[PDB]
Amino acid sequence: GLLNPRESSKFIAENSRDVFIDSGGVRRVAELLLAKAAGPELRVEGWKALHELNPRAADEAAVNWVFVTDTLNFSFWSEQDEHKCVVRYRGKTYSGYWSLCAAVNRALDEGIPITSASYYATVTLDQVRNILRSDTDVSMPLVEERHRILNETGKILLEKFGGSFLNCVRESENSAQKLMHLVVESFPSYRDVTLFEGKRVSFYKRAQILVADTWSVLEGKGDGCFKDISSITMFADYRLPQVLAHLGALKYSDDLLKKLLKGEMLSYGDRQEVEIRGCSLWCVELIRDCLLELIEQKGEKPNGEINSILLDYYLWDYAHDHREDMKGIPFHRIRCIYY
Repeated sequence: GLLNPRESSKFIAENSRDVFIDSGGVRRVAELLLAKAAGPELRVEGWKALHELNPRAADEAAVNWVFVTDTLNFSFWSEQDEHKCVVRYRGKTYSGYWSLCAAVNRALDEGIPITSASYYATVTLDQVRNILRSDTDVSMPLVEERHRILNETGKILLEKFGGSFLNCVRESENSAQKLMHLVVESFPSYRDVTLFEGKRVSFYKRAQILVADTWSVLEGKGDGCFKDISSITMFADYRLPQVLAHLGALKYSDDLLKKLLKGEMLSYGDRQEVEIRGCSLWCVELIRDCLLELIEQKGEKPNGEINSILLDYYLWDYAHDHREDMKGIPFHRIRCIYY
């Protein structure tokens, strides 16, 4: 049945009708990343050093914070930029994914144990609305799905994993692939799989970002030392394709650009949606290959291994920091629990 995310993406990219990978753009992005390759933006330390809302500690508490944020890491876009969820934390203002992290830190600082499965297994919809409350008139999208997924995930964590995601990490035996599979097999909300040309393809956006963020919060050490961390792909969402299209690595058909410019909502597993996701994922694989070849050619000996995770982290931050520049090619619009 099931191709892994890397194999899925190659198959999708090779059979794509409406999304194209531009070799010139792949080269362009690789040359941009090469100039930043010595910076904190392309090292595991950047996950903490560049994002104040991320846990400082490499402890069980921090591992469970990553579990809860990645369990809810989906669908933060609003229809207009003037009209969106904002969460204030320690006198700073956050939107999109960061508004979720702000809301989690706000709850923990209030003494609400929102990162404990003993709490979120049975948290009510009322409680979740309060915890995720916006400081604007506009709510976070899909709060009912976030409530249901917290209950589902906390029940499984208590029953199968002693109420801590650190038990799942330890059972993975320093394998990123084993941790990815344990998560997808154990937690239904992580089953990010669909059809393409009658084959079962996988993306595992939330399961792979959970492994990457586990690696990051544990600083690639101890329980978070993953011998096969380079095997994790980019996290196929709506912001990464938008920044690859902006930088010229992805090209869209007229039918697809038409939908994007009008804000026509795509559905999970639509051919065009699967082509955007598969082409983005394969596109980062090619950028990473090109970057490593550029680094080999300059006779460089990087002080750390560059991988698809670190390219994703960089490009997602780039999307966040250059949102104004990217108006002309919108992100694709979808409401689903997978991303």
